[PDB]
Amino acid sequence: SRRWFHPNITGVEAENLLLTRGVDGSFLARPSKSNPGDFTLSVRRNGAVTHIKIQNTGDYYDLYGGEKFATLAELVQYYMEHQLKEKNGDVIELKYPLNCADPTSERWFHGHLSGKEAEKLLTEKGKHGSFLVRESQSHPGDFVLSVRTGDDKGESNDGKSKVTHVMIRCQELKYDVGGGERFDSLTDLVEHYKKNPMVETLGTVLQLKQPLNTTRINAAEIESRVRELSKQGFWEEFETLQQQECKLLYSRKEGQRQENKNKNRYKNILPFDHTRVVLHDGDPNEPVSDYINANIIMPEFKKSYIATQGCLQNTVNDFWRMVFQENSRVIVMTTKEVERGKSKCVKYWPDEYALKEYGVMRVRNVKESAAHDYTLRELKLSKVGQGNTERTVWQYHFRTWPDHGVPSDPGGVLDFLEEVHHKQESIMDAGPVVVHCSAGIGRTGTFIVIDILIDIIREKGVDCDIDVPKTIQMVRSQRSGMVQTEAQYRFIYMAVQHYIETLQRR
Ligand SMILES: Cc1nc2c(-c3ccc4nn(Cc5cn[nH]c5)cc4c3Cl)c[nH]c2cc1CN1CCNCC1
Repeated sequence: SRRWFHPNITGVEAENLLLTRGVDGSFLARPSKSNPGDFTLSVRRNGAVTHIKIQNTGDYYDLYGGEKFATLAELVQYYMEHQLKEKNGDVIELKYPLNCADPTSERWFHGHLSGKEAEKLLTEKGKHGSFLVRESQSHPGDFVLSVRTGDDKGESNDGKSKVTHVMIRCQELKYDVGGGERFDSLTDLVEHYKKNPMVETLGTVLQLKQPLNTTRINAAEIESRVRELSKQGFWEEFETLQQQECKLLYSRKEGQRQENKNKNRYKNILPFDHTRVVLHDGDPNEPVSDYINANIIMPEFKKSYIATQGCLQNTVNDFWRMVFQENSRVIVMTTKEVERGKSKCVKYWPDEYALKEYGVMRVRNVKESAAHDYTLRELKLSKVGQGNTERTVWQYHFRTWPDHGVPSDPGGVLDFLEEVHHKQESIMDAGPVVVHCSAGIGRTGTFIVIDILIDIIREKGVDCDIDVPKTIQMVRSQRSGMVQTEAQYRFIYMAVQHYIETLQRR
């Protein structure tokens, strides 16, 4: 659960909540109401409230006087199970999440929505067990739970399904369905009736199986959807996606081993065990030779990806072992080697025309070709002692992404991804496309999600369903924190919009 995040609270509201409703060890996180990508962890200690800044420019959550993390849920989990210190160096304990009652970031909460608007959506878009909660209109301050129940098999409105409305009273900021338990929030109420469904007198079980899906759109409707989300609506949609990251706390035990600690660019940004790339055929003398900070990303609903960090000096040999083993023939690099004077990826390829050995692997840089937004390096990768293992690996190095934030226009990213796509498609049986930035989650996640969405539209044309948050959530189940900021989220929509618009101009 992610109840400790309060989306619509000020700093002074946060202090007053912790001092009146919390104890020492209580904590909550909140966004800056202005500067986006700024968050604050507010913590009660010795009867007073401290505020700790968390910045995200696109690559990771950077907690002041703490560490860097892939998600705020992973940050909270780390500190609640271990470390966090103030400037004078004193320990700040995160013991007791201070829960938020605001329903605005729940997928099922649709706010103003009228009752006829709600029946039409559940009828057209909904399925058995699809539900939503909306404000009443007839009884102001109260709410309505609308639920669809029925036989999904039919392709006609033949009375085999129906919508039921359940009035939710709000009496003294507790919520109830007219009887029984009174809940501190709509979330507690929905969670209760999700496990213990209401039964009608004549037997119908009002099963709350899934929130109504309103984010799946026809690709042709993209421009209208961007217009609706710009009236922001992008913020609400993104924060609803972020609220689901508590469902993605999969184990990362391999990355936590002592033997593997120094193979991580950031100690707490780690690959999930279940999708990590396992390196085989290692040196028998190296005790733990199977680890790289990289995950297979397999779109689920033909191309797959490996999402990885920028190489460290001590992982370059591992990186080439990964590329060789997986039969990857295309690398996508989305950072400069150095940004803001700090190393984001070591140079792991030879100079133009040069040959280098990286342990058992040999790489030739055959030729570099410079475009406005990117450099292409044609590399030849082989295993030392086995000349018939040579294959070309095409390295696409995107060089113009801004140091902070996202490109103001998606055209360059789209032209780059189109080229990468055609390269990959031209090579029979090519393995996954390797995509890396610095930590391998922010830019890397953005490029991979764009590529996925654009691949649907390229094969099906403008009449295909896409669902941006659903696709992100699927990718975030395979590597932590894929797509870091609201700015990248909006950029994904803008890239899909631009891609559609240029397909209609052709
Ligand atoms: C309905 C809705 N959905 C979303 C998602 C969204 C979509 C689809 C997802 N599917 N899954 C599971 C999964 C498994 N594999 N892949 C995805 C999670 C998903 C989320 Cl979080 C992100 N923002 C959203 C906003 C809304 C509507 N808002 C109205 C205003 N008040 C807040 C609600």
